[PDB]
Amino acid sequence: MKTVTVKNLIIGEGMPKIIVSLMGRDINSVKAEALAYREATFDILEWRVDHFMDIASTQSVLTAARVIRDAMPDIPLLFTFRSAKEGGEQTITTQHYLTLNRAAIDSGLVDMIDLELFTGDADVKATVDYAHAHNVYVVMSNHDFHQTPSAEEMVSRLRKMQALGADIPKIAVMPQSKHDVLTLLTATLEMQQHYADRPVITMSMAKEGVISRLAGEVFGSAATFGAVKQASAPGQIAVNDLRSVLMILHNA
Amino acid sequence: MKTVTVKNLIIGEGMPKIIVSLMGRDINSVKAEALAYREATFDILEWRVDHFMDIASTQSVLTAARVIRDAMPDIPLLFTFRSAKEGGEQTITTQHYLTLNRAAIDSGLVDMIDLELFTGDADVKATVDYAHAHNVYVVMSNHDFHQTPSAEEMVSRLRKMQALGADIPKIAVMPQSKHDVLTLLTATLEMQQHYADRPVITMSMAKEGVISRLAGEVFGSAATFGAVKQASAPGQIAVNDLRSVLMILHNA
Repeated sequence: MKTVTVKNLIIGEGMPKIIVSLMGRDINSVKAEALAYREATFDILEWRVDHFMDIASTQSVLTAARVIRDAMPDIPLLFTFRSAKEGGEQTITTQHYLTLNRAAIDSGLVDMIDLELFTGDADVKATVDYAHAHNVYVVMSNHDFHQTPSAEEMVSRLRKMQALGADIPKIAVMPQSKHDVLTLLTATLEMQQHYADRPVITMSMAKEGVISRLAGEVFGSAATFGAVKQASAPGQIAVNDLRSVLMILHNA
Repeated sequence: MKTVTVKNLIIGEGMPKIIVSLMGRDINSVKAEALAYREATFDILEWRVDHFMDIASTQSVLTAARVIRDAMPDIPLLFTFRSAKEGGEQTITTQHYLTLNRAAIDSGLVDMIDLELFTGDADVKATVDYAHAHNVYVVMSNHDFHQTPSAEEMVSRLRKMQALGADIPKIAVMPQSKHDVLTLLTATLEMQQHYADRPVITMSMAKEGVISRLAGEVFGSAATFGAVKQASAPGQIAVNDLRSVLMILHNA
């Protein structure tokens, strides 16, 4: 089990790390959000690039990335364009998606990039290799916003990500029942115990899957996602509440 | 699903109820503990009678029960003699055990009694019937301090308790691995979804089973156990910490 060290954060050891997501449609809203978020305590900042309106311009995207980086110089920054197929906000071509991740990698402004496994094995492996050559870590991901696959299916998908070179495999699935939540925890534990040689992020969405966000230290998920202040919809947990539950579980 | 109402507490609805256990070797230590515990917030007080040294005298036991009741007149009080076979502190004959539970039932000082399922089916059913005739609820229990039985075994034991008339079936088992924790949660959920027509208390012990104490609202356990202030050994959770995690999970 190889941990992942980014800036002064060690992923895969100790309590699960807290990721928060920043979402702004343009440079001014990204800046307002970055200044608000630096007054919150969290471990990793994810920038959800699919919410940005001017994604057609690589320079616009990099200018926004710089705004975030100047507001929070020491935070690990994860660049994520979530495709519409996986719940993202906009559809873009495979070429443009790969261009944006490469521009981000080249900028030296981000520490990690999110790569969707279903982008295609050749393109995924090529990008992973490009990232690695530039000292950028890769969060390889997959999201099923509709249902929960079987435990065997989830473990084989996670193993496939490890085979393609992911630094950190990630899977997020939607529960249709409480039983589906147990399936996600089971698959997490199977990965932890027998196949992972690196940190894995797993999560069951919505209100019924909230426990998956709190029990990562037990079953093996290295990071979790929380909301900056004000949790709005069912199933979101504000970062301070999330942090208090993770410390309680850790010191029990 | 029939809930259980004791004093103004409804067991089986809303957040899991918090039980704390009081442990004193004699009348003066029981009184000192009862005065300390009334400055803590919890829902049900369990009196662990097997820690009391003068169990040979029914009158001594009832005098102590009165000390507790006068210190906390409105709290639901559960009378529990835990046998040494199930992790208790002293061994007593089946006759004496049944005598003590009957004296407690007759006193009108306690609201519920704990009855170990393995006491023997005829004696268990007789005591359950005696309790019910005196408006006392029965927590029917079973504890495996060594290992975790299979999910099928646990569900059939819980179903057997429901068949013998338990108001609230309870099972506590020791995990030998993280997998054993998932088994306990699975058995809880199976009971919840298909066989329980009453509240069920389930718990996985020790540090590895702590999550079972926090996720009852999700998988179906109606109560959990916490420590009054100062958690001492690994795996105990202080009641205020436990309460904060249960409210966070409930309002997510």
